[PDB]
Amino acid sequence: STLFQALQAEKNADDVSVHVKTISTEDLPKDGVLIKVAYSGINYKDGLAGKAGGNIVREYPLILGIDAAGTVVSSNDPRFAEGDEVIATSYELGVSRDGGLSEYASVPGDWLVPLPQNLSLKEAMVYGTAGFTAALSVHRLEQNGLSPEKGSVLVTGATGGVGGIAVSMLNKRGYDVVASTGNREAADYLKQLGASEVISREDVYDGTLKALSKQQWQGAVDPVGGKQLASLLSKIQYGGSVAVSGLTGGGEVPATVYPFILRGVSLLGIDSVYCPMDVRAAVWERMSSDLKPDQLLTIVDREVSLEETPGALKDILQNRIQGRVIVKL
Amino acid sequence: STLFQALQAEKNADDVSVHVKTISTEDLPKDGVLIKVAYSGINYKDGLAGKAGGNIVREYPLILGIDAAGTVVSSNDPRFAEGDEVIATSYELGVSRDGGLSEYASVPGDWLVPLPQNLSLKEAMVYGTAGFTAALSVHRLEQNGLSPEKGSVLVTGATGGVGGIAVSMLNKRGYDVVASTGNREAADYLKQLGASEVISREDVYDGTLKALSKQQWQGAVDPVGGKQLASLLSKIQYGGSVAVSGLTGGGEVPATVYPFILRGVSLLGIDSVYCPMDVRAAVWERMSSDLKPDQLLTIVDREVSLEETPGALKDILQNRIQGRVIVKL
Amino acid sequence: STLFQALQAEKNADDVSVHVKTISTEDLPKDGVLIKVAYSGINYKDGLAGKAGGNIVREYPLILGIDAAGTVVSSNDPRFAEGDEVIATSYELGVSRDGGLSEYASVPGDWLVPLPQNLSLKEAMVYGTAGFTAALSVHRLEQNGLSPEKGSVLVTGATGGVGGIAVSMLNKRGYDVVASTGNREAADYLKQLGASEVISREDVYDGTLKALSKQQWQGAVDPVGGKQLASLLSKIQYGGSVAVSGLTGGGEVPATVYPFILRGVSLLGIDSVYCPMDVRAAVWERMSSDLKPDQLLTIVDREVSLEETPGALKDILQNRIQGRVIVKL
Amino acid sequence: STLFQALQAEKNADDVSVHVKTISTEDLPKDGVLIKVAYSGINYKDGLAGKAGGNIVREYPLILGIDAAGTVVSSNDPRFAEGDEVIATSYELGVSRDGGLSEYASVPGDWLVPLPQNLSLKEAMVYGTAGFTAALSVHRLEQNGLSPEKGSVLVTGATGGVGGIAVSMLNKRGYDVVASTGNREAADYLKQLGASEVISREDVYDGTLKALSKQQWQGAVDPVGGKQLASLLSKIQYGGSVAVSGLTGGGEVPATVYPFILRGVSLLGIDSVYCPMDVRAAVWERMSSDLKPDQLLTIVDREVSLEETPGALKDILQNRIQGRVIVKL
Amino acid sequence: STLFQALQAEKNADDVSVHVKTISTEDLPKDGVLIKVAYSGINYKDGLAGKAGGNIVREYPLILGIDAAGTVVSSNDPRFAEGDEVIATSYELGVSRDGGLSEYASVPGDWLVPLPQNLSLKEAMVYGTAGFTAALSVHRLEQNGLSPEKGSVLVTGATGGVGGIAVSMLNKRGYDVVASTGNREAADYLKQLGASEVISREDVYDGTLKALSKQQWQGAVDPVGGKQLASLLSKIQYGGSVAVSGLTGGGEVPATVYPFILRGVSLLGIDSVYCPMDVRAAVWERMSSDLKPDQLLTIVDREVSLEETPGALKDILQNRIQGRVIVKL
Amino acid sequence: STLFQALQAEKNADDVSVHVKTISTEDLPKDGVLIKVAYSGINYKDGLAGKAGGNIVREYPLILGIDAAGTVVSSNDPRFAEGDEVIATSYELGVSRDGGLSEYASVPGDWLVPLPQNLSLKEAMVYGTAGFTAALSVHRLEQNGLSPEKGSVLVTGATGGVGGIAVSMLNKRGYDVVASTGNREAADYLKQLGASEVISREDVYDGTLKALSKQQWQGAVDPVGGKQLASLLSKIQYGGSVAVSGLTGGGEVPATVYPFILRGVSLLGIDSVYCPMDVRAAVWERMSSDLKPDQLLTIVDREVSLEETPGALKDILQNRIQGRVIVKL
Repeated sequence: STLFQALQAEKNADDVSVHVKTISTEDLPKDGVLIKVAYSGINYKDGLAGKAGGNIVREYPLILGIDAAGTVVSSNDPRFAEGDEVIATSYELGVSRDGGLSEYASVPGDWLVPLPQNLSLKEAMVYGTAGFTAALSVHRLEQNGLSPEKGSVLVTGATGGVGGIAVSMLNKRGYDVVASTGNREAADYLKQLGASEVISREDVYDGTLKALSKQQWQGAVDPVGGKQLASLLSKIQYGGSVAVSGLTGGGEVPATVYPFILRGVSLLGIDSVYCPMDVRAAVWERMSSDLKPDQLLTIVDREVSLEETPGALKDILQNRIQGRVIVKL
Repeated sequence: STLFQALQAEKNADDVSVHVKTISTEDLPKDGVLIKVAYSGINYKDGLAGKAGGNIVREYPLILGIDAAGTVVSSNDPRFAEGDEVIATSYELGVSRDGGLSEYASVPGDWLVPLPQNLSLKEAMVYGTAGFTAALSVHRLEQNGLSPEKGSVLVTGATGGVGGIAVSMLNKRGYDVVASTGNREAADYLKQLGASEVISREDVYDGTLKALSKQQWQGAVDPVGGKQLASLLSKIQYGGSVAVSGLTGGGEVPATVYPFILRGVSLLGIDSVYCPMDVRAAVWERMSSDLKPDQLLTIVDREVSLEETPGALKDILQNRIQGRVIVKL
Repeated sequence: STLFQALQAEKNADDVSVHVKTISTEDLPKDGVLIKVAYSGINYKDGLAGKAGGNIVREYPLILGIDAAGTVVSSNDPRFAEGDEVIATSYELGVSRDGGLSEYASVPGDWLVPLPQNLSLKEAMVYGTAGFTAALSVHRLEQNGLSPEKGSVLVTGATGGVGGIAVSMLNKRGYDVVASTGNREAADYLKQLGASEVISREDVYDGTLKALSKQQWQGAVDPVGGKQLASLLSKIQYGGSVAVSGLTGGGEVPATVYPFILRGVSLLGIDSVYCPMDVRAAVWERMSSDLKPDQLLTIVDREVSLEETPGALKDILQNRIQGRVIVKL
Repeated sequence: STLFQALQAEKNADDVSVHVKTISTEDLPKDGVLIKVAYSGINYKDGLAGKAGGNIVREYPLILGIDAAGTVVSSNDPRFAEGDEVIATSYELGVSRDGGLSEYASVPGDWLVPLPQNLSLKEAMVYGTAGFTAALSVHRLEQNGLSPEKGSVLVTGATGGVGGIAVSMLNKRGYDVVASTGNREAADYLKQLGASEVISREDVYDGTLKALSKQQWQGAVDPVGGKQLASLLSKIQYGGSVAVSGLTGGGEVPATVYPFILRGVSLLGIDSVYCPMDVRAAVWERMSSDLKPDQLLTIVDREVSLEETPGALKDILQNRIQGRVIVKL
Repeated sequence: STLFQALQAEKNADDVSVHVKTISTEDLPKDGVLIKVAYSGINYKDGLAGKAGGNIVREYPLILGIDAAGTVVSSNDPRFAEGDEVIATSYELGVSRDGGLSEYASVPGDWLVPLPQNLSLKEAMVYGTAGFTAALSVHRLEQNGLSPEKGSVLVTGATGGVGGIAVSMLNKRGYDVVASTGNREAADYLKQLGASEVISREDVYDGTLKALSKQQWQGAVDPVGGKQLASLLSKIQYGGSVAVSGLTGGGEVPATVYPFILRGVSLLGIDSVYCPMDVRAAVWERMSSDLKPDQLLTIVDREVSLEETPGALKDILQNRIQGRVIVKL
Repeated sequence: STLFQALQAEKNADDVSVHVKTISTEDLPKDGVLIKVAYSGINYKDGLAGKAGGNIVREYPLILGIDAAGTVVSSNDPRFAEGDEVIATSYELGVSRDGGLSEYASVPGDWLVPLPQNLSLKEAMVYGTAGFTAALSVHRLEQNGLSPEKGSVLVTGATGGVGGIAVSMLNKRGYDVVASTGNREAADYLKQLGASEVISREDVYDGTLKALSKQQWQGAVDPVGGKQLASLLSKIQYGGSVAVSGLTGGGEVPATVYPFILRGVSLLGIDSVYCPMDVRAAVWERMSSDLKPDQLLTIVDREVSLEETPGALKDILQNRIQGRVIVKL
């Protein structure tokens, strides 16, 4: 109907600046459900979406997104009605379509998952994509035989979004959680999240690439998939599983194959971007009861506002945010 | 009690002989159930276990085996009765304990699988470990979302032990089978098994590893790892799964992480050796019903007696066997 | 044989009398199981059964009841032993067979439901038919896609029998319960039962039959019917469901077929009278845990005695009783 | 990016044209996945989409469609690979977005359902919306207690699209199918489809409405609502269910509460337009095995090309077609 | 609403005679559903019911039956309609209430199972109570771990109804059937039913009771109690199960709990009389699908009329009938 | 490697003495997984095992145990890793193999269950065999239709190992526990465990035997068989089940057949010795939550040292110990 404040990235010949422009509903896509967002949208993927050079967004007249949980204002789709609390994440939001780092977002009804009862519009955005990735990781690991009795579970990339919540989700489930960080003195935070043991990054990758190097952990959530991941698989127990979804500290994995063939481990790829609806909705249902931790609000580092986002976008992608940041609109 | 004929390996200095010898029932360990076999087979592990350097057998005074299907003649374990048809496969047997390439075998009841009703002692041996490995592959893949109407499944290293049966198992299930072999003129044999299309090893890997190639197969049974697996993972469709279980064609797998994060594919490790009895019995039941191919006996290369075993162990090390050699006792 | 007090209705010439009189053990129907009732209740059907023009009872030498929950005394049926706590509800009881508004009742074993472990004889009568009808409503709705996250559920005719209990049952389950009533000042009572947001009867039906009104509620428990139902169906959210069970607002429902075709809603009919045993027992199991509210005793209007029910049968069929009147024996 | 043939509608003042025109690939929406469409897209909805006054198409520069089963040519969406057999049905497609009555169509990956392994591109279009609607009808019915033993299910408005296929799959499932039409001499055609008994339109409704009539059918697939549905609802057996989906024979249903409250009958509404992918994929998979009739091809009235279809679009609506007309591209 | 033929038993001169007497529709118990019985069956229980000393019928002038199948003539119960093919079996029928060995039978709707779709009215009475007793035996056995591959299953008294059908049901399911009969030459008949091995009573029990004997059978379907049952238990394999249902020659069973403690076998009791509707309906559906043998008509000894029943009731009890006899009405 | 303490049994001539002797790591069987046992081993089976004419231990190179729970210290078996907490129970342990009443015990990985998360090494040994046998009893009973609403469960031999924990296990699930004791003045002890009613042995078995006695219980845990069980079976409600497990006070059971054939009761055989890994892991998982009582530590009679075990072996057999004895190592 009228105008709103929006976080829009913009290209200047060869350079991207990221501005806070005032946009109307008329400029929003005419093929989606109009929703008052009110909450969040800032992740590591959005940090790359703001910085020039990162391989994410092509057409640049684009409002940054990835993550949105608000209320339906106007819907030309019978599947959704006025007053419906919905979560809009992933797919094309913030990649090729105007996302949720802004007041009001026109997102198709096919990507909208109704807000679970045991979660608020804030609580779902405390998770975000980093929370959904962590939950989908646990969901996929448990399909292959992850259970809290066959051994302790190691979570790399702790302190971060995916790893931090994955520690809390495993702790609520009942797993003995082992947290891995490159930052010391962070032990009195990961233990607060629910980690039984806090180890260094060297405790996972120091001896450098061995074929079969002693069983240590049952499962693994690994948002740090590189040379560390190749050494991680070598330390996994029999019938174990490792969930990837991470580009931190490496892109190439010099994996052997002996942990797979001889010790029956399974490397599982986690994609939050194009996850099917029936899987997506069922995961969000687990994030409300079965995998909803007593912590949740502890992984919150800053309650940032729409004005404080341009500076907070580069805080992630530099290890300045411990946990996750939420936007309020 | 009675004297029997056994195919036994023995290391003289630095050389392994392998000969047919007469052995009494007293020589067999008193631990476990005694089974009059009558029907065994030869795998790639059996050839390596019968030659110096094979890197499987440490203590060599040992009766080769891994794979047996016979009848219980005497049991101190109440779990099994005299007259029960059972399958002795994997765990130890032919590696560190006397196996089934012999008349009579002493194997603990914890490893014995009751012969499925829709399978004979012959048919269960046509499969063997190679059949169980192929079936466990399909079983693990379907746990990760393998479905006939989601794409044509690739079969790497066909005309082999595991690969040949995997073609037949996918065809009976309903999958469009795409078989890969470096051997030309073997396309006729693969189409008999149930391959809809026969491609070369070059079609899977020869343009050298990339990161994310054109989506082609959705899933793959991959008894040949190495650099071929690395290029295979990049060609898998969204939400796919790959089952390795074999390393005959390179050790190191230069994984690229991108198919895991972006395409959500999973690399599953299948170990037929120490696969739990819980899954083992369920897989063998599938090998009698839904995964039981109509061809089945087409996989049989030739019926081989215990005296003709020493020669056939050399044949599998070379490349004189196109199908699967079974040993009649 | 033992003499007991029984609420018996009699039709002299053309008028129903209704009085409590002494009936022997030998007078009760010979076929079936004998149960010392101890706890009964007052339903809207019971008032109709004890009044001329009610259209429920044909032959009029009858003991009223429709509802009973007591202990098995004499049993010729092998399915039930002496000391079994059971619930006698619906079928022919209080309609064409001697009901439960009496000490001792002969009810066949095919209608008896064993008392659930998390329910007492008093608690089972707090529900009665009205509680069972409200539970069977939710049970039928949830089979058709009713979820406590796809929207709010309307409970029309709240304060009554089915309505008041349905409010507390959906609230315990996790639904945001909207309650509709024609009685003001009862809003604080409905919020006490577990209703969030209290509306009038006109908020459901005042615009008078549109065909496709704005989507307002996910589902509906509607013991009202009539023209209100037709206005209700048009206001239902996509893929919703409406449970009937009542005729309070009228018999004719001028449906417009469009909410069924375009919105995909369903109009589910609930009949507590001849509900199958396997469904009946499964519903009572939910009434003991899944649907059992924290309030429960709040619905109880007044606990009445056996020689006081003739007045309670006059108190029912009126806007007097708020909730449920339980009978102590 | 070559030009293609397409059936495009255009208003031009006050008279819809509907004409075969040459449209380029560039004109198709960019957001969707490109599919070279094979086979049909003719339905009753498409006739109204090609007729003035039939309120379905708002913006009239539009390519008519609904139902399209082709092969993926190019995709930016990683969900689908080049060469995937897919079905594009309902949602938008031929109403607001460009449809599938044309060579090459752009449809987003959220609506594309992979072609079932037991179905071909022809067979999927033999079904269409009419096939999916009738299959969703019997799927929704069976969720409410529809079983072969309970009675002889009625299919009103047979001979048509939805009704004709509803008779076939219901017969395949095992039900005793009763079909009713408003025309004689088609009894041979209906008994060929799988109808056990052929009755007239007068047998269902002609003696005018009653509150509760003699129980007859148990279940009903009803693509002909109106006054016929209300009299049909009273002729339903205990615990029965009726599937709507069709508005022919009137859009006003004078239902009378009693079949719902006293017999436990449920009126289920089927919407093929916005059926979720979770159910859609499960229904399409049933249409390949569980609900795939031995006939199936008898429903096909005639096979038409892209040109000659404007006449076929005028043939529908006027009830000239017996079964379903298919296109070939 | 006039007269019919009925097989009735009277106690004139204080001794049972049994004849075929003409009985009106008014004479039947009015508290049930009136059903035109087409097809019945003579069971061993029917033999004692029409004989002095047989403790089944207490107070006489009663129509025998225990088994009935046919269509509903007139229903006072809303759950059933005119023309419903239904099976009346057990509970009080032919015991304390008028049975099914008669044209027209009034039986309450709580004891009526709707005829399974893959069964005709003739095929339903081929089973009768003895077929239900055999099926409930298999159903209870399979709940305790009775599996085709786990060993051979023994069937005692396979000449009769309960035994003969149990042989055919096990064979269709896949079990290795060992038939046990007191009479030879019936071996040819048993092998046609589906028995792989024929054995005399002596091989099962020829005196001498042991606490633990040699393991021979996985399980047992036993319609014969007494000392033979005790001899069977000691011969059952580990985790086995015995299904008891009869009394033919023996009432006391000298158990030793050694097969229960050391072998872990389970002694199951099968009562077809008061089996709950929940299980009863589920068992009858198995008798039409997975347990339905290809033979069926082989177990049929003779097909008699209603006036030929009095002689057929004396044919049973004296071991003359080789299987079951059907009564056409 | 190094020496430890073990409860060794030795038969010098014809006596059997049992001492605490020093045994090295190399003396243990070199085929199992080395586990430093932390807790317990005392059971009624151990008493007869260390006794002349006890008839459990055949040859005497044995160390006592049957029960063990500790941590894996070095493993050649790839299924288990050094640091895994496991329970070694039943099979050949303490009977034909070195048990768990010793520091460091060698046991093959096929018998080891991963310690349930909610159970400590002490808590798992508070249960032991006589506790797993009680849990398997409930698990087998519930498979035959044992539910809290059906009646009040009976427990014979309360005070003992199996019966004592059974009382607390049935009470946790919600069952009405009726416990039977040999000695009086021990009713308060069972009130602490969870028994609502405490009765004598005469209340179960006093007035000899009857074919069909009055129904009372529905289900019974029976670690005391013999003539008591035969009278117990006749006092079970319809569709009931009785779990054995014990030989205390009688081996022969003079049972009839009437409770089985007329009431549908089932005598279920529970063997904890060779219970498959499939069920064993599922039962232990229930013992950590579903069956885990609030008491648990109440059944602990007294802790003991490894040096004081020879005195504790004489403390059992005779009725001195009320509960279970734990050994700290």
